Amino acid sequence: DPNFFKMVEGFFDRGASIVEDKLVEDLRTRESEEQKRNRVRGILRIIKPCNHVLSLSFPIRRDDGSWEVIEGYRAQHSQHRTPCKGGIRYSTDVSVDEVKALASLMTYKCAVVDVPFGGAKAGVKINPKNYTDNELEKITRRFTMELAKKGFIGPGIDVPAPDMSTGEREMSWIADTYASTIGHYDINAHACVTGKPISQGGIHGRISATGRGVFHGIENFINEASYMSILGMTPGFGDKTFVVQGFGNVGLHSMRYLHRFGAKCIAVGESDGSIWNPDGIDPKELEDFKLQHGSILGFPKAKPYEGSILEADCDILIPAASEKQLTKSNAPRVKAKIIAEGANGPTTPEADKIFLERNIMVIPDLYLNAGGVTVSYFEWLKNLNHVSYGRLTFKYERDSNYHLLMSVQESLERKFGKHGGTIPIVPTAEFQDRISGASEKDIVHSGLAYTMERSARQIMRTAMKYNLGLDLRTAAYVNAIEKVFKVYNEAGVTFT
Amino acid sequence: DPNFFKMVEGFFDRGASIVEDKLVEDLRTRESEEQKRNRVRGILRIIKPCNHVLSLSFPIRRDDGSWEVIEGYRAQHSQHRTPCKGGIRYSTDVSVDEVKALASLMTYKCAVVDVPFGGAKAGVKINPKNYTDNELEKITRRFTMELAKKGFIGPGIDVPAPDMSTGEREMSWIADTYASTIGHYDINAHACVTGKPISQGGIHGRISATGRGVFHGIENFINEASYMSILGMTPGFGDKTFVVQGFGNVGLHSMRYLHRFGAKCIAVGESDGSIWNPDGIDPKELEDFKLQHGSILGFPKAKPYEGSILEADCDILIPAASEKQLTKSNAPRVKAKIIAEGANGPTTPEADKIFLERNIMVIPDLYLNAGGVTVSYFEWLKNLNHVSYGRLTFKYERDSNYHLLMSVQESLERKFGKHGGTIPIVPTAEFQDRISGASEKDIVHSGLAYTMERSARQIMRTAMKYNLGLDLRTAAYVNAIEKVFKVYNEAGVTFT
Amino acid sequence: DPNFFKMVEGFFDRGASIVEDKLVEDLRTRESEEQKRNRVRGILRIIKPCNHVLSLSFPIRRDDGSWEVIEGYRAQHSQHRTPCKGGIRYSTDVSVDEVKALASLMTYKCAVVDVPFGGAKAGVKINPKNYTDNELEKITRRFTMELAKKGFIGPGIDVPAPDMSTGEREMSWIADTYASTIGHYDINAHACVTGKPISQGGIHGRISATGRGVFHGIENFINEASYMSILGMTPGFGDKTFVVQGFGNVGLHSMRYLHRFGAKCIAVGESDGSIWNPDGIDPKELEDFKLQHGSILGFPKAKPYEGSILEADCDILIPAASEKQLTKSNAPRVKAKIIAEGANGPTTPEADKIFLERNIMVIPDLYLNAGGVTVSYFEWLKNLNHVSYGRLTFKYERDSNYHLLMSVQESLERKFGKHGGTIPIVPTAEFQDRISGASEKDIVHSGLAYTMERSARQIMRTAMKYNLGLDLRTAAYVNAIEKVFKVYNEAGVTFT
Repeated sequence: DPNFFKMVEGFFDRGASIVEDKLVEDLRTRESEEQKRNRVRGILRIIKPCNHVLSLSFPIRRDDGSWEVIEGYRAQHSQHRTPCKGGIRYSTDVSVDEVKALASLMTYKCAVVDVPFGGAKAGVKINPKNYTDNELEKITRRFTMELAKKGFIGPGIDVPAPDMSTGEREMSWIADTYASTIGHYDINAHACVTGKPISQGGIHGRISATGRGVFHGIENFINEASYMSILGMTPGFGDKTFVVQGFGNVGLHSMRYLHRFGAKCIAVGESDGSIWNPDGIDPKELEDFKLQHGSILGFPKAKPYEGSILEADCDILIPAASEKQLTKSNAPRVKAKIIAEGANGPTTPEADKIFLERNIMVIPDLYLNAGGVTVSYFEWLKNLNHVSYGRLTFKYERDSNYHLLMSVQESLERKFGKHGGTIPIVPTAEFQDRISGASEKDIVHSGLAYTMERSARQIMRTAMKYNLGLDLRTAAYVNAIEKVFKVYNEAGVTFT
Repeated sequence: DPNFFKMVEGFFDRGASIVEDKLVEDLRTRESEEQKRNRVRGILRIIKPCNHVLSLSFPIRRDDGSWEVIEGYRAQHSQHRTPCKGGIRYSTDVSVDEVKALASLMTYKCAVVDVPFGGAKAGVKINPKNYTDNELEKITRRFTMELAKKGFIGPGIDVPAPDMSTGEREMSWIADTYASTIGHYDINAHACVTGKPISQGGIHGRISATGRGVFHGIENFINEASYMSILGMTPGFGDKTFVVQGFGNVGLHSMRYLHRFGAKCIAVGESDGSIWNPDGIDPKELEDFKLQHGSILGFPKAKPYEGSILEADCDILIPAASEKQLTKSNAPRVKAKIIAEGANGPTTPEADKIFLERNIMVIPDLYLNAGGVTVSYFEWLKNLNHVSYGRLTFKYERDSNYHLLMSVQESLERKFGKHGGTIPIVPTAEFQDRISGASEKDIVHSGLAYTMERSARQIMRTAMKYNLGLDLRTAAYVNAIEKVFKVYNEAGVTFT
Repeated sequence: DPNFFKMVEGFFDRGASIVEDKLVEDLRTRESEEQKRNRVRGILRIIKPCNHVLSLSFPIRRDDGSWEVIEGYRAQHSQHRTPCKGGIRYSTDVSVDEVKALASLMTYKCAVVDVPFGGAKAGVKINPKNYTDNELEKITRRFTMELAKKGFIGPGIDVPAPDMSTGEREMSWIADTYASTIGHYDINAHACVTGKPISQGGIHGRISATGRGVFHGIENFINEASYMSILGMTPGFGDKTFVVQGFGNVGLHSMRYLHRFGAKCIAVGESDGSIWNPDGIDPKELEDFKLQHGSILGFPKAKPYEGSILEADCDILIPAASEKQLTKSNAPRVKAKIIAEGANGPTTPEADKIFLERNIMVIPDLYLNAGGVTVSYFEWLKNLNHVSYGRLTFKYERDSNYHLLMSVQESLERKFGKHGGTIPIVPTAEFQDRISGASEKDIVHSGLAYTMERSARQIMRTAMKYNLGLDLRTAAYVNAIEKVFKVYNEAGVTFT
């Protein structure tokens, strides 16, 4: 198996090239001055390498009065779009190369869903398990101060975020330290990081963010005829059946919305055993089980399905867990026609070829799980705005809606000696709930849906542009590379 | 009678305690590590004391070439939420304790209506009457410079506002001085203060702001069954009758909207005599009278009601004037079942008990007159946005509304050989006015309504949460204390 | 006994008036336009009141996981001269009035010795004894952050310093916190406070600073004929005999230099008993004793002198301890002709009159112990310079000195068939030590001496200017008031 560094490096190169010819030709060779347009492709070579990478060593006084000196890293791949956005990982295996790689992905991931940020990513070579929360707060804050002093953390410079290793606690600590030290004068000091609790400037619609992204990503393609044709999908009996490997936030939430929209969750997966049931596993129940006690293991109404759920027969298989699960090994034995990468990097470059060869459509991690980045862009915006979405309009809207309905009523009653007989004024219960439950998550999820869709359409349009097939992944990176190149293109370097 | 310092100090303590137990238990004792959660209640002790208080002495050269050295104060209760928001009072009785007290109230008042600001408050020990406008401008600007230099006036630090003693002139002077000196480089320099004239960045819907707040506050409770049951309200004959003590902006405007919605204004009050009329005093008229000449005294269609209107028999009595009017003295002789505190602090802690005992529902100053703070939050926002609300959408909306209606028409005419026969396209006159008069105040008032309501529901939910009765006041402060504690809770102190 | 507030307030007023007439007349009434020069004395009224006073309340988490919320204050009397300079006191009795008062003194004290700073002073209502060093570091740093955020601690704004309650630890903590948070970008961040250890940017010659000040202060007057005439001093047998009440840094060091210059230390004092010996107590010994074990109590070669050393018969009595020791009570029974106030405020306003009446010359605290402020001005300077005094010149100088001597030699040998016979080249041992021990303290002490002297001469010149007698104290405050008035005078207020 390869390493993200090489995988992404490859993903990049592959598209960089595909892009090269087209990009130069019909696109800009129009005015082929000296035909040295092939030389102006120097943009791509500037684009590829993660621009700046900071490596720290800083101490914290462990609770037992002793001194430990922690080491961490933070790379900012591109500032072609201002606040570099990216997570912070606390794990003993984080490496400049890991960070260097992921930071790259992030710029491409952001471009795909049109999020105005450069990619960045951090790692503090630490094992949270080995530390008291007090020591964790100390590490995060000291880490922040350093990040802040060398230009790797401000609101308009770099805006970190959690990673499976970190969370809203760490995010709150960071925001706080920045806003009380280095960012004291900044009116948007609290925008220095996203992923914070609601009480500290967080945005509603955050947790489910990543899941809905998976949901909407799969949706946009699954309602696409052409795509579903090549797969023989949109079946009369096959219909909708999904197997979710991994039952965390994303896997959990994916199972929820996929289901809420008429999909049958036949089998769910974990780190221990698996589960099965052709009749359908209910999201809520399985959720409450996993909450009421440890794993989903022994879920009543669940036959302990044994074998890799990856092998399971279903239409859509969502690896919402562990890196590279789909490999050349099991790739040829998979039964699903759609591989929606809920997890970051669950299929190896080889497995891709196999799937490609046997027409298994794999919806790319780059696009599929970019829903979280999408909502973070919204938090940052929330932080800059200094107000929650819909705070000033919900009521205004409620009023106008009612006016529309009352106008239908009044106009219709003018076609009778009516005065209270035709009652449109009454909104559907569904609209009634919506009305009575107007809140941020609403606006947030709308934006998410709008981005996931507008982007799906873009990725599709490029597949064709670049005549790629069900090779959504390279269509994606290409879509991104084109975008990143464009910003530079309408500038340059220093003669930018 | 007590002093706000003690009153508010008390109000605070009372809730702080009620909150303590609950807050710790089911809420966070879940993970009672060392059960030293009772120690983490140190948050409350940090919360109580007004954080910083600045006291100045600065000179101005009185018009007669002489030098006077004015003294003033500004306290910032909490920065747990960034721009401390709060007024500036010019009166010879302003005191560090007064300011210290009011600044506290402000943080709680803001939390109640979910306005993201810490409480702050100022006082310049001066009597405006004794000074020429030129001297007032000099005092306000010099005051501002000082405030600015010690961190008590920036847009992202502290944003002052008027107080009965000060107004949009002073507000304009301030904004101006800050924006031309200390705030020269600030793109939001004009957000340093709210309450400014429209031509200087003010917001429309400001004046009536406080009145509508009173209106909506009373409304939310008056349409609440359960509440009105305990009072025997929502009467078949009693219905709606209010007596407004005090006829200033707030009292004026309260009388207007209460009335506009079917309430009978039986008697209005002033500093001189009073007025009466069981048949109903019209807001507009009484308004024009008070404008055309001095007091409402001798209002035609008004029998000079003599006695304290507080004693008057009506359903709702709104003290929109002088501090502590309802005391243990007259408390037991009041006839109203609802005491809507339009004024800040019109009922003493004792009178509260009496009312409580005899089921008179008193809607708290903390919540009831927070409508002004609400609109100031909107001004500040308008200032940051650099645009008036609805500037870019009114037309877009007008268009879509018309499309909705034209779609109803077209769809309905497809159920006939119709082509211009069924006319829904015609909006109700009411909707027609709304359409033709789209402007900021609209959006502003909507936001106000949305906040007053969402908060009323919150206050109600906590009353029950804490099993308080028609003790809306302590339910309020509790609601606030909970909020303020939460922000700290998801942070700390230094280990914040 | 009165309180510094009133005492200093008085000291101020007294001189303010003396100054008024003269200051206006021959000095500026030259061009008596409208003769409203008496109105331009508004300067004095602006001068008197401590300009700004900040009062905090901030928490620290006491070592036992609990939360305490500490309260402190910092007043800046005048910014007529930029960095307000002033100490920080940790004691449960610090009060806005105390701070307000002392901050005033500081501006006058600084003016006297021509130190370009406004007076400021702080107090953290805390008892160091009740806290662990870790808690003290927390309090000092948090205190600093607050001070920093409201404009009461930067290098070019306000530069705190120790007070008997605080010291170089606290000073280091402060400098450090400022330089790592709020002052991160400041190249002179470390100049935010004086009194720091040498390793953190401190200056050499600091500890003894206050003592030498006392020494030089007494000296300048004691070598003054006219003064010593009125006292019958500069005696043939009486000569030099001093009694030092209080044996701390200042009392210790005063005893040292007074002695080193031919003064007989007859009796030293403490908090317990006293000591006596007409033959002379040796500074070093008494020093080592007080170090080797507790108090000076039972000093071999010391008869436990019992009674107030204040009553002791000696020429010069230095109260280098406790506030107001010399009162109307014992004033008339004192035997010394010179009262050199090593301590801040050791004689009451009444006692002054008595001494005045009986020609006891009291050298004012304002001037006499300003030696420490003097050296702090030098630390701050050292901090701005980014180099130690004499670092670049000592060697250059050594060289030139040797050239001077070698030129004397060579020139003298040209008046003989000499070549190595006349040897001036040889510097006196004393000059040899000086040469071989060249270091900062040298330059520091020189500056101290130069200031103490140039100021003594100034104070003397004003005594006469204002025809004051051996009323050095009011001559001092007058000297200061004149200075402070001049800076404003060549500016104004806003029309400054």
